[PDB]
Amino acid sequence: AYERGPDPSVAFLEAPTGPHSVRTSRVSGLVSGFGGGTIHYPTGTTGTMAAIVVIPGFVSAESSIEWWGPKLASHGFVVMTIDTNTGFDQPPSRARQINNALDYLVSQNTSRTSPVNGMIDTERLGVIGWSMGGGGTLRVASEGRIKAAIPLAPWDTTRFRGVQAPTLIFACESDLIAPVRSHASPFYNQLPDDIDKAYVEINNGSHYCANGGGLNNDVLSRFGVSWMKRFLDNDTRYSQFLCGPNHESDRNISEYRGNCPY
Repeated sequence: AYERGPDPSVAFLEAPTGPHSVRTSRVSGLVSGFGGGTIHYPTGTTGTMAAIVVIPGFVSAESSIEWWGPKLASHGFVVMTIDTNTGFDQPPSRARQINNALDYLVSQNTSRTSPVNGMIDTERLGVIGWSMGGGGTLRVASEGRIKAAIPLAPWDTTRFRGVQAPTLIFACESDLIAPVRSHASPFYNQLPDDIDKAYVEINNGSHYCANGGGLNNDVLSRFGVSWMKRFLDNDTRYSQFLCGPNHESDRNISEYRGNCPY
């Protein structure tokens, strides 16, 4: 119903972009409820598609996570990468600003002046976030609106036993800022049993290993594009990249956990 784009392959996922070229539109920093950002959207499509908000971490700008914007937009999503109100905002604040950003992006589907008018299926929303933004992602994933969540090297102080959207945590093995033993790994173990979930730990990864645009793009592409396809688009052509391969046998994946099949 919601399937878009070519039948996938590993090479297709791992290429620098998906099938579509990407246009961008600015959201002013004066927007209420968050710090502005960029809406990324594909050319050469018809009909509606899922929407995604991407949020950075402490003392970090939108550019820290921008890779995810064209990467996913080029695969048939409308993706808004954002700034927070201040660099110092903590995870509870970031969760609130994800919600405000989602509300804003949904409002664009019907705004007269918006380049993505009529292009968003507002029932189909995902969130991606790095570090504290990843804590914020896990918080919003506990609320029952969003349909997919990808925390990237998450940092938070709470626990996540109420997450209720399918959740893929990217962990960075060598992370000194949000060490996996205190953040990503506990967060995954806290996730309840009634969701589809996955833990992908990138081998020798710094805190920045899952932001995108580094040497780990093959794993981030295969897992992250497939996650949003599978869970936002209900697109089971992508199941094969998530459930089936022995993920740890990939030299760039140091640990994998999950509850396949989905």
